[PDB]
Parts: sequence; structure tokens; C-alpha cells
Amino acid sequence: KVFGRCELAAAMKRHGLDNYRGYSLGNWVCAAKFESNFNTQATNRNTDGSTDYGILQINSRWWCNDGRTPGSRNLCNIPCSALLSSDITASVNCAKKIVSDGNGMNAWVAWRNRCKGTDVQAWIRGCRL
Ligand code: NA
Repeated sequence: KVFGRCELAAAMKRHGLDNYRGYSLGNWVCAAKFESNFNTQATNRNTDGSTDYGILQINSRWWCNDGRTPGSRNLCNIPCSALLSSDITASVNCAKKIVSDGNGMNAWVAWRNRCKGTDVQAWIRGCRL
């Protein structure tokens, strides 16, 4: 599923991401834009041999099991393919754990490099308040 921007904002809000660990909703929409281009099916193999999965590009070395990543810890206790669903629930539940770790949203490289320090409110322009 390729989400509309405001559609994803609504879905993320429904799941309580707005202001989760202090990160306003625009941060989460911005992250998803630059991590997956709002595409739940997005997968990207990493140089390290892990793969990033879904709307928020959750990694197979630490967070989910994809059956092919050496050193997999599976801290979210989920198959990585579950993170590709049109239903973002599993991705959100795992993101909540991820963002609760020491570095916060800095774990998402696209957030750190493209969203952090910018006017992230722009990413929810037009979306129901
Ligand atoms: Na992999």
C-alpha cells in the first residue's frame, strides 16, 4: 500500500504516535516519507547484510526476523514480512520500542539526516487536526 500523506498521518495518530516520546506527528510522517516514500512494501538490503522493512524501514539485525540476517536479535519478536502489511499496527508497535531506546528517532537515518531540525509541521499540512 502506498499511503496518502494525510492518510498515514491519521493512521499514525490513531496508534498514538503523535508526541510519542515527545516526537510530534510531523516527525513520524517526515520519517516515513524519506524512509519508505509512504510505501508499506518498501524493502532495502543494507551493506551489512540486514534488510530494512516497511513504512518505517525496521531492520532485521535488531528488530525483526527475516530468516537470512546473521546475528538477528528480533527484539520486536515479529517476522519482518509482518512489517510490510497494509496494516501499519506491527510497524508502529515495533517503532514505539525502537524510539524508546537510547537514541530516540536518531535510529532512523532518514529522520536524522532529512527531518531533524527542519519544519516537520509541513508534513501534516492539510491533514485533519
Ligand atoms: Na536481510
